[PDB]
Amino acid sequence: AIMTMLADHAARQLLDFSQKLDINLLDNVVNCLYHGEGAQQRMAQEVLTHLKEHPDAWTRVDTQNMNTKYYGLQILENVIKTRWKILPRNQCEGIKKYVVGLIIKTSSDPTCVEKEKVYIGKLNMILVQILKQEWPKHWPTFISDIVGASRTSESLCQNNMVILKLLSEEVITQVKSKHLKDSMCNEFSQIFQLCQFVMENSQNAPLVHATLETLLRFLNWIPLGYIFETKLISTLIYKFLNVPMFRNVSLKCLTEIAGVSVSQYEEQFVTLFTLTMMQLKQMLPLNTNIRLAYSNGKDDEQNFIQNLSLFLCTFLKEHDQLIEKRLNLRETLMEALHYMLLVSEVEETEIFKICLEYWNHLAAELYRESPFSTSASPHFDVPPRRQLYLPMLFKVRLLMVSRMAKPEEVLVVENDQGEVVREFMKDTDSINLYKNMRETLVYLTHLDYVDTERIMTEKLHNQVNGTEWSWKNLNTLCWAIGSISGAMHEEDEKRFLVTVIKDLLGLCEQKRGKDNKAIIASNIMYIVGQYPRFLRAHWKFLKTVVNKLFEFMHETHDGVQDMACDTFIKIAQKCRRHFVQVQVGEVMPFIDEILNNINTIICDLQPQQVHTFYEAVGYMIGAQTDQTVQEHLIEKYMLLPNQVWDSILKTNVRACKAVGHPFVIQLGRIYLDMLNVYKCLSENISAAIQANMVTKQPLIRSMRTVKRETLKLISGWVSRSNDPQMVAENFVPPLLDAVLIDYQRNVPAAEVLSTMAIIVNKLHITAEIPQIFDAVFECTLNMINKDEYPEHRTNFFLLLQAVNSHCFPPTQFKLVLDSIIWAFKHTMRNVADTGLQILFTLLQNVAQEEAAAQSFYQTYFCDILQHIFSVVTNLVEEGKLQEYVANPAFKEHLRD
Repeated sequence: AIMTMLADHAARQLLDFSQKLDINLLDNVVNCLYHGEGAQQRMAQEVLTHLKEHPDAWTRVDTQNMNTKYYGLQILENVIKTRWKILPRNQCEGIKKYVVGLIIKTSSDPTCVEKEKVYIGKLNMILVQILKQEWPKHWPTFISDIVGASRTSESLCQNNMVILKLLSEEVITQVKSKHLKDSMCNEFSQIFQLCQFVMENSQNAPLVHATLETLLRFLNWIPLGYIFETKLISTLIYKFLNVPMFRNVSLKCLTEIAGVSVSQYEEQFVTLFTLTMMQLKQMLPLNTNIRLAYSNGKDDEQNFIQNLSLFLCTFLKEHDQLIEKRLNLRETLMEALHYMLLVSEVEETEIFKICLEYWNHLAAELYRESPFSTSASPHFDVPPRRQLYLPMLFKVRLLMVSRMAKPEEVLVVENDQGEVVREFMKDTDSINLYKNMRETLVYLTHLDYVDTERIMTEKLHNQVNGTEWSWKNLNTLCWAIGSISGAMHEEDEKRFLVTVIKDLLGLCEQKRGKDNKAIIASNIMYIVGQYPRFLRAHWKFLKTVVNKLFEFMHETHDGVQDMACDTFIKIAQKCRRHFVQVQVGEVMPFIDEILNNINTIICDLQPQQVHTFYEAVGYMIGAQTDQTVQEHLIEKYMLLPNQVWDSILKTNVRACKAVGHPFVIQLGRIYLDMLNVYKCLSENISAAIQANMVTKQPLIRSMRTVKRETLKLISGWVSRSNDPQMVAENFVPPLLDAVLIDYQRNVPAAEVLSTMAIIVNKLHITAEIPQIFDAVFECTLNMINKDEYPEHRTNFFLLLQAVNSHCFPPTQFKLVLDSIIWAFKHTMRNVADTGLQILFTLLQNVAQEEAAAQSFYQTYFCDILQHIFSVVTNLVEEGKLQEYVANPAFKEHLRD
């Protein structure tokens, strides 16, 4: 292992001696690749060599040559970003000239193509990294320079097309970009002219591909005169559309042309459409099934189709009106529409959203034209716009129904082998797919609910029959109905919906096994959830449904019950008014029936699934008034868990936030005991520390948790209450002795402050200020104004904020203001902006009164200005400073 030392000592000396040798450099970079230890040691050596300085790199390139090319290019590229601002502009521009020269040299060589242009690519990247920082205020002529230098050779020009592409990659706002266009237009016209030359004169395919690429990218910015006033359109139509080599890069261009807003040019757009169709019908046959061809379609073959959709969407969205207008064009537009409908059948994530993007718009427009549905047979005046697309609308309804995605609501998914199970690989992409299809289908359903009804009914009969019955085949349909929620009118919606429900129940009756039952239950649940307006119309129907839910929460197959609880909440939320009352069909209230059958239902559910259930029931019972009756019902509701408390609290506060304000009937009977025992626990803790780090003990935390959960409960009820009159006079007074004195009696080591901050918004807090801002103020700043305690900082400032804003001894006030100013000096946002608001309302309070209008000016006003002065970066002028300070428009003046 002696040679290792020699090799190690060899490399270190050559770097600091300013004399570089090529062969020795070559040996090492190969050694690292072909050795184990060599890799690590030589890499460390490489960062060590890179740290020094560049000077050797360029002359290393000047004089193996490809690996060290990657190396030296790493050197240069890295040193550039670092010292581009440090170095003088002329020297770095010298390095730039060196880069340009190297580029021209190596691109002008034929062997570069045999070198496969990796070195060319990296070199280009260097040029990019330089150009990125240089361009704005160093090279105003760069454009014209490359344009000029591309007029001699092929390799040069095409490599400069690559450069222009990369420049388009390294070049926010509408207006500023429009100023960009107007400022750069003069320099753009040349860039268009070059490509204009190459497209008409060249023979080289690899050059032309890059040319149409870069012209595609730059098209958006190049002036309109060079586009529609020339033969560029016709040129792209006849010459570069037919040829396969360009078939998928040409289309894009045309798409980009369609996206231009018609101003002075109208006809040329019609010509564009007519000719694009004329050539597309030849390129692709009308009879051809797009889906199958796309399936067997190669990597290149797909881009043509995706671009077909992209083009058709992009053009129609802008000028479909212009095409409609003429009578001749009407047929061609029908044909093109047929094409798009065909392309809309490709089973792929991207293309679907691409053509859907059209479908949406289409439905939208002719819906905003005529909101009313066409016919109901159970006389002209047909909407003009509708008339045109008329025999092509029903196809979209037939299509949209059968193809929509899984809702965010349901949790049922089939695996490729055919297994049913819930899964949540959930990205908002598919969800937005869902919602967009939903909106579209509603737009289309508003055009004729009759056709929609028939379309769904037919497939439903085919499903009851069993013909072509697969879980997916029903899933799609049910999801489709669940998106029609509120499309048809009441009297029709009933008549249509009842059939769907009955046949659905029958379909659940026929199907056997858990594999079917899970799917059917899922579909039926979602399809029920979306129709509260129907269920509130018919009582016994709703009864049947909710009973089917309760019966479905007895299911063993995972995912189903968890969904059924969600559906239950979704029904409770909107049908809260139909549950309590005694209905015409049933003598006993449904809630009353539930409260005694709950024990058998909730045994199969998960605990988390039970909490939601309790919240739902609470939302049901919280709807009734009827004076004492609902209170009695609440008593019955909570009588089971609450009874064992007198002779856990988490579920209690769950029910508290769930039911709402009318929690007083249960809150009151257990209220005083809480204070009575809390008064003892507080003394337990305080005496525990007084005779001893006890806060670290488990028992003390366990005793303080009670103290917290007691306060948070009052926080909840008061936050959700609507009777300040009762709160302020009844529940508020029993806090002075039990809570306020507790903070004083308890040790600093052992949520009390942040809780009382809320009631200020609700209630009457002024008369308690001397009691509140006493024990928990001056003796607490010793814990929070010393620098510490991330919890307390999100509490006190809020209380001070509310108290200072809602209703406006000195020793207790100074320390307040000093705290306000202390707020925006932090690094935490929630402890900073608070003081901004508090101070903003502070100066806006004492300035509106009569008595203390000058006591805040002379004593504090000029003494506060000095503090805010350091955090920045009308009272003196109005006679309610210019020397003391020096010794929207106002914001821009200070920031500048």
